Amino acid sequence: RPSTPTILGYEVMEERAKFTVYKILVKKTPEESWVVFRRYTDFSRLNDKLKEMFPGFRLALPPKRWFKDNYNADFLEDRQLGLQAFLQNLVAHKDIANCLAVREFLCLDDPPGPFDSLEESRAFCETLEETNYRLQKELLEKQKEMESLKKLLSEKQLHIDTLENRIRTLSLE
Amino acid sequence: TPTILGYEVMEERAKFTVYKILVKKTPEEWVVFRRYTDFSRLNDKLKEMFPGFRLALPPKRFKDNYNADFLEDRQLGLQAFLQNLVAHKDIANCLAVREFLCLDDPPGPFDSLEESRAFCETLEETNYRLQKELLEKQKEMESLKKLLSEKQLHIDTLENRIRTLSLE
Repeated sequence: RPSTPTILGYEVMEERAKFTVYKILVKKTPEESWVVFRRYTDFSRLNDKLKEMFPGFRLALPPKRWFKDNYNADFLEDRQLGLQAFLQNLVAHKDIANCLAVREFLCLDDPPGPFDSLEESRAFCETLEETNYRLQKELLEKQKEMESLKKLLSEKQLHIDTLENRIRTLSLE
Repeated sequence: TPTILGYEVMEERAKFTVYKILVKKTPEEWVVFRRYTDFSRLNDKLKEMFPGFRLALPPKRFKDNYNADFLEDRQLGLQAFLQNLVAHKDIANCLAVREFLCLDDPPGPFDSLEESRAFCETLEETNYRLQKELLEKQKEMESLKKLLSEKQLHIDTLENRIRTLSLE
């Protein structure tokens, strides 16, 4: 039942390719509080696990941008408001707010404190690189299932050819 | 036949591999830099437009990313790959191929990295494409699952029919 996670701000970081992280204030007890830094991608993956584990519940993430400026000020602030709404709705549900993946997302178990937070985010956050890697892996696995299916389809088809032979043969005899 | 000079690890706070490629068609004529990733993507497009022709090198990976031995084997595979690109007339004149080597309207020898950043697809776009593919292939797979159910039904029908004729 954690007090409303509140997004404090965002900051655009630079690896010579920019990415945005969100400063999320998290409060457990009105006295002690800590901050975690999360990329949009992370909110995404979370919501994905939520759609799986809670199929009877849908939560809202603001849209993706593949094309229009990602680092636009109006857009980024919009994106933020949307993320805080996402969080409020995230804790307002009882099963969800205590969900395992949620507790990991907010570090409600072993919070970093200051100075530990960039470390934790660096370990946790999936980069676009790693995300794309995952996507390739899935693409391959789905290729596997698809071939398995096509083969299987071929087999059933062969059985059908056989049965038709058996039918045409018996009809004339 | 354009010939590769060497390899270099370039970096914008994420490590990536570029290949410094000399490009000439019947020499007495420039330099282009190309990521492995473009060779790969191009190879995918080749597998699209030229389905009955497969060219060289299969995947890289989960292991040490920079391995000098692996580096040279990969490069040899790449010059062979270029060799295969020029060996078929159609491949050599394929749109994606002539655009790839800057064969349409080449920049000349000083413009190398500029064109390189301009050409390579950004990580955002790569990710968009990949998502699209994943969705398409799930659609296909679902249609397929359906098809298999249909075929199953047909088999049930025919078995019933043979049992029928059996007694008659």
